[PDB]
Amino acid sequence: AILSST
Amino acid sequence: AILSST
Amino acid sequence: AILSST
Amino acid sequence: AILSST
Repeated sequence: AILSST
Repeated sequence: AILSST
Repeated sequence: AILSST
Repeated sequence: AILSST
């Protein structure tokens, strides 16, 4: 899985 | 912004 | 699944 | 904006 918080 | 890929 | 919150 | 693909 990929999680990106920006 | 949040991006989730599962 | 793909979830994009912007 | 929210985009969900499942």
